[PDB]
Amino acid sequence: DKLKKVLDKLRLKRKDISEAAETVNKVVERLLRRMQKESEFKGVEQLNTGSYYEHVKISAPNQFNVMFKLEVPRIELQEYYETGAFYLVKFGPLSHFLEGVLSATKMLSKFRKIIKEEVKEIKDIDVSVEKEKPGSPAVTLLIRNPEEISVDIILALESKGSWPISTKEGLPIQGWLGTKVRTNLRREPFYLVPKNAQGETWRLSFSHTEKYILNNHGIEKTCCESSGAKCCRKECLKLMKYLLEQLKKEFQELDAFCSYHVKTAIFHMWTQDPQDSQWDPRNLSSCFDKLLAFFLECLRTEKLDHYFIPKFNLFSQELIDRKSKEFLSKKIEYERNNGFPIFDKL
Amino acid sequence: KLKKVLDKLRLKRKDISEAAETVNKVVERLLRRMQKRESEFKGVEQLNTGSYYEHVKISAPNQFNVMFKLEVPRIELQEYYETGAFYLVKFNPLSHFLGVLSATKMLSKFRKIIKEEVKEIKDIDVSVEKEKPGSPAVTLLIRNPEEISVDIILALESKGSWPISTKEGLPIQGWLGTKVRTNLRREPFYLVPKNAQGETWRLSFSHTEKYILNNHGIEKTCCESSGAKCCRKECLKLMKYLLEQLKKEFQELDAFCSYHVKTAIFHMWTQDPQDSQWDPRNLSSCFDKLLAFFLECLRTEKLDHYFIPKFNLFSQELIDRKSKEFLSKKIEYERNNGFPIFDKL
DNA sequence: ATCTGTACATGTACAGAT
DNA sequence: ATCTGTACATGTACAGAT
DNA sequence: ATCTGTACATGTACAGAT
DNA sequence: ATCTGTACATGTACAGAT
Ligand SMILES: Nc1nc2c(ncn2[C@@H]2O[C@H](COP(=O)(O)OP(=O)(O)OP(=O)(O)O)[C@@H](O)[C@H]2O)c(=O)[nH]1
Ligand SMILES: Nc1nc2c(ncn2[C@@H]2O[C@H](COP(=O)(O)OP(=O)(O)OP(=O)(O)O)[C@@H](O)[C@H]2O)c(=O)[nH]1
Ligand SMILES: Nc1ncnc2c1ncn2[C@@H]1O[C@H](COP(=O)(O)OP(=O)(O)OP(=O)(O)O)[C@@H](O)[C@H]1O
Ligand SMILES: Nc1ncnc2c1ncn2[C@@H]1O[C@H](COP(=O)(O)OP(=O)(O)OP(=O)(O)O)[C@@H](O)[C@H]1O
Ligand SMILES: [Mg+2]
Ligand SMILES: [Mg+2]
Ligand SMILES: [Zn+2]
Ligand SMILES: [Zn+2]
Repeated sequence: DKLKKVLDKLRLKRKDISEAAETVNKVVERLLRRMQKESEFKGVEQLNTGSYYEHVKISAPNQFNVMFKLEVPRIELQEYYETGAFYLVKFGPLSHFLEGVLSATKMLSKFRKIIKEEVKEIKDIDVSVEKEKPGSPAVTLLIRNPEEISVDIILALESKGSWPISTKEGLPIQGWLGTKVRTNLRREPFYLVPKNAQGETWRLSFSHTEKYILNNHGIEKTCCESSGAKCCRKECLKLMKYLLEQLKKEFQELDAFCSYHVKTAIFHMWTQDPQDSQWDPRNLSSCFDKLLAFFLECLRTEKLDHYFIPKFNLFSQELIDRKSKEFLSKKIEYERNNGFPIFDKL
Repeated sequence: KLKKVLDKLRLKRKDISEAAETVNKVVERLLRRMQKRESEFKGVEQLNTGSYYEHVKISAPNQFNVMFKLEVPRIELQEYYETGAFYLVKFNPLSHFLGVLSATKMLSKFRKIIKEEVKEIKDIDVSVEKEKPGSPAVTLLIRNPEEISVDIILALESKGSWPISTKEGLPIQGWLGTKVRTNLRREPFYLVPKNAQGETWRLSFSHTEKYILNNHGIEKTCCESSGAKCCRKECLKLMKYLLEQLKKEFQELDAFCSYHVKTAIFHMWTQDPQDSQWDPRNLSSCFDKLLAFFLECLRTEKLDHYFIPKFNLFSQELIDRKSKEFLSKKIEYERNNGFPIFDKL
């Protein structure tokens, strides 16, 4: 098949993984030890997340996601204007970051300042800190090795209480992964990251939960195991990610779109079509096509609910204007009806 | 038919409540005594096991199994005459039970304590059953409701890798899968004071069997509220009842026990891993195929421990050929005559 | 002398390489 | 089909701290 | 160290619907 | 006769308090 050849292209090479991982691990481990010392972030723990650790990173091992998570007991959340995803956090450490509440930007700034200092003390490899992109929770490292490698170091508050009310009807896996899995997942802590949209607001993260789902994605426990049957769930994810990555390289009109949109859409599809047999590798083309059809409906109807926070619409008018969505619809529709020309590109 | 039989075997909510309330009082009191004193068993934790906690108890809530498990670091095990299941253990509180940790010595003190604490119970009708030699159990007989047996089982907990005799056991890769198997084998393993000799312990996987019983499907949703019911547990019940009824009648079958049936059905669940191979609509076929399987075990004199493949529960050394031929005839009869014994009281 | 946070020891799933 | 590198979970040894 | 509070899975009991 | 919906009961994992 055509799509199998595309995935062959997208497949990471073990040589590149080794070289990327070795450098990334040195930098991260060093940053993590620095957080442990008079440091307000003493106690932070490393949590590897995103595509590389989910085995859905494509083309190159050039972007890695890490959470430096800090357990903060006895906190109270206030939901910020019924957004579902944004909260203010309240209660001689943390002293410097109180603002009458726990300021995201103040904590992020110190976190960042420390990172930057520790980065200057690295003569072992070519690494700098990318200029801060306002509103973003990330502190991003740019490494030169062989190639360019981005590492987004994400500060995260860990709460071990029950998940916020806004998530009660989220994570609708009962028909797919089931009730025991859902209950167990919801006993895991939840995370808040310093993303604004205000300077004191945090955003929920479920990167840990998304990771478990990606690596435990079948209705059968043996899905993709050595004594089970391979599905094409991850492969569809990759193909869709690549379509967006290629389109986004070309078209500035698509700046508002990101990979989390496609991750969220495919979670919905995996819920809608829970049976492993609905993701047979022999049906890769049909499965990818049905994913595209689903995504086009999301754009057309201007609706893509957060998998974990049903009332939060990632495709609302407030986040992405209609024109951007019409633009992306035409572009997907085109690729779909012309043999995916863009998959040959570069 | 078989549905009517299961209706009969179904425990009543009323009886469960009353049984559980009394059992929990006694157990909790015994458990506090193992601590609050200082003992030698300070640190023991409660682990509920067996049929009641697996939801495969039949007829009445009249037998409960509990492990008082004790974490013991620096265990070295020596396999006792290549049995697979029996070990001597080597090594601080437990000093008085040693050159080797003696099962019977530890069991005796454990038992003595229990007996003393039982004498101090005036609110409940409860005594300690006469010791059955070789047995790891300390058994309580409770009366106030009806008769209720509680087997309190001493268990050593080791956090190391499982003994090599188990390496090829737990063959769930095609059923529950590799991630499940790996995780299960990261759990501790247990030794209980069952002799064979007075210093020997036996491996227990009651914790693992419990997880399997409550996580028994190839689909994650098997028997969940947004999944489909299978008849796996129902077959277990019917088979347990056939043996329980037969054992009531025939002294020839003293050597057989419910663990044999549990072990056999684990093998069947491995052989037939698909949930659709255990559709409730096929209860009769499923029960029948279980019987066929069990008869083959008797005929071939072979029923390997699910966790310890080289340990044959149906060896000549453990159960005489004649006992196995006797049980075969009796099962074969019930099977070909509409299970008359299921209508018995 | 004893205690412990850090690092290592062991084992295997997943996926890429042969 | 088999072999191998990375990541990740759990257990435990031990130099440095008390 | 132990105890309680929360949340939900696994049961059963029974009436109304199919 | 069976199935579904609600209520009523126990068990159990884990967090926060003591
Ligand atoms: N692991 C993890 N990384 C996150 C999370 N949120 C954000 N990030 C990282 O931070 C990057 C930027 O976050 P965005 O949500 O894109 O924030 P932004 O750049 O201000 O806004 P947009 O790009 O317009 O969405 C992401 O691409 C991730 O690398 C999270 O919950 N978990
Ligand atoms: N939870 C648990 N209970 C056990 C275990 N081994 C034995 N028991 C309990 O102890 C009782 C007796 O165990 P058996 O192995 O039958 O002991 P026995 O009477 O010496 O031997 P048999 O002649 O085979 O009956 C069981 O019915 C259980 O209640 C074990 O590994 N775990
Ligand atoms: N808008 C968002 N809301 C919530 N979580 C998000 C959001 N954006 C990203 N994340 C989380 O952060 C993780 C890392 O983000 P990132 O943008 O690197 O995507 P990714 O899934 O790693 O894919 P890739 O890096 O290959 O594009 C995501 O997997 C997701 O768990
Ligand atoms: N011979 C044995 N070898 C290993 N484990 C055993 C053995 N006999 C019993 N067990 C374990 O002890 C548990 C309790 O045993 P018991 O005889 O009470 O059976 P059960 O499974 O509780 O069923 P029931 O009590 O309804 O007959 C079993 O479930 C099993 O885990
Ligand atoms: Mg990423
Ligand atoms: Mg029992
Ligand atoms: Zn799969
Ligand atoms: Zn089932």
